This record gives sequence, C-alpha cells and structure tokens, in this order.
Amino acid sequence: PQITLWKRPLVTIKIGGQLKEALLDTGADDTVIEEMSLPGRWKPKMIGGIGGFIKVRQYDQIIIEIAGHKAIGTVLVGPTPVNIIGRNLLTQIGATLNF
Amino acid sequence: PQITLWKRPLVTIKIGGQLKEALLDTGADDTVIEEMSLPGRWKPKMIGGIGGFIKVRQYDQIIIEIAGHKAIGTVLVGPTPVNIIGRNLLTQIGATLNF
Ligand SMILES: COc1ccc(S(=O)(=O)N(CC(C)C)C[C@@H](O)[C@H](Cc2ccccc2)NC(=O)c2cc(C)cc(C(=O)N(C)Cc3nc(C)oc3C)c2)cc1
Ligand SMILES: [Cl-]
Ligand SMILES: [Cl-]
Ligand SMILES: [Cl-]
Ligand code: NA
Ligand code: NA
Ligand code: NA
Repeated sequence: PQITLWKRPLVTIKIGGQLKEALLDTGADDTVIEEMSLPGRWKPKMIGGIGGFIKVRQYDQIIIEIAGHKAIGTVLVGPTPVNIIGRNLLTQIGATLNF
Repeated sequence: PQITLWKRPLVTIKIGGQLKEALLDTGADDTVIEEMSLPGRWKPKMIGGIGGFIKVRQYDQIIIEIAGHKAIGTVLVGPTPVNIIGRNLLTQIGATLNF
C-alpha cells in the first residue's frame, strides 16, 4: 500500500498473540512496544528521545505481523507512550519513504 | 527519491541560509530543530516524546528546504537528540510511506 502522511501512519500489528495499533516510524531505529509479556530471554536497555530516556527489556528474534506482513527481529518492551515499529522491522517488510 | 530504511533517513535541510542535517520522521506530527535564531514571534508548545515532555518555541510560516524541496511552515525550536522533520513538512514535500 501507499500510506499517506496526512494522518499518523498507524497500522494493526500482531505480536505475542495480541493485536495492537502501532506507528510506522522512520525516526525510530528500533521497535518499541508497551508493556506486555514475551517469551524467552531478555536484557535491559536504555533508549532516548525527546524528553530523555526510558528503560526497556530487549527481546531478540520476535516475530511480528505488520499490516499483514511477517517480520522477525528485536523488540523492545517498556513504558513507551505509543507502540512504534522502527526501522529494524520496516526494512523487513520493504518499507520506503517516497517523494 | 525512494529512501530505504537500512540507515537513518538523514537529509540536508536549509533554514536561515544554513545547511543542517535532519531525520525524516514519520512518527512525529511536527518538526523540531535544535537551538537557532529564527525571525518573527514565537508561541509556546509542549511536546511529549518517549522520555517526557519538553517546552519548545513554535515559529510559524518559516521557509525551509528539505532534500531540495521547498516548504514553508511551522518549525519548533528546542532540545532534541536530532533535528526532526515531521509530518507537517513531509506532507509539503509530497512524502508517502510505501510497502
Ligand atoms: C533506539 O530506538 C528508538 C526508538 C524510538 C525512539 S523515539 O520514540 O524517541 N523517536 C526517536 C526520535 C525522537 C529521534 C521516534 C519518534 O518518531 C517519536 C515517536 C513517538 C511518538 C509519540 C510519543 C512518543 C514517541 N516521536 C517523537 O519524538 C515526536 C516528536 C514530535 C515533535 C511530535 C510528536 C507527536 O506527534 N506526538 C507526541 C503525538 C502523539 N502523542 C501520543 C501519546 O502518541 C502520539 C503519536 C512525536 C528512540 C529510540
Ligand atoms: Cl533486529
Ligand atoms: Cl531493500
Ligand atoms: Cl506547518
Ligand atoms: Na529471544
Ligand atoms: Na531568537
Ligand atoms: Na512566523
């Protein structure tokens, strides 16, 4: 699809068996999801943006279906104000910015 | 152009006669640049990022070139990890996300 930027680029994702709404975010290096449980090993990480840093749990090798397209990679879990699909997974679904 | 996302989508911008680097950020409604001098009056605005809220100075109707494309619109000035081009200006340059 061609997603307009007149509105926030929100899509439905499936992660950990759960449906969520998330932002397709070219400004995010990594994918960050609100608090949830995920299987397997994790390690702590700090990520920063406007207003400073939050602590997250880093889970590797997690599958996420993004608007119907499956992708595997690292997912960060923590107190983010919005679910964010970052570049690490946008690449895997072939997303590009066009103008 | 067609910009893939294996690297950060950094472009050159021109504002006030000066070249700067900025990140094309579909996850931002608005454009935020690091401290600089802009003409005219400003208004107050709060931005809630991943780490919390910050105060910024809102300047309206500012001339800015983005990757060689001309825009005239709102620029926020305040403390950001990186200059961010948000949707208010991505729409002016005709950007879309595609997959
Ligand atoms: C290492 O991986 C990282 C992943 C993400 C981030 S980040 O979320 O901090 N961020 C990085 C960027 C600042 C360099 C990605 C940005 O796209 C974030 C994503 C994000 C959106 C909303 C809330 C938190 C984070 N946007 C803004 O900072 C940002 C900046 C401006 C100037 C405006 C807005 C904006 O439109 N809103 C705050 C509206 C809003 N509010 C809520 C609650 O949701 C949304 C969509 C967002 C940092 C590290
Ligand atoms: Cl990854
Ligand atoms: Cl590619
Ligand atoms: Cl604007
Ligand atoms: Na894992
Ligand atoms: Na000034
Ligand atoms: Na103005």
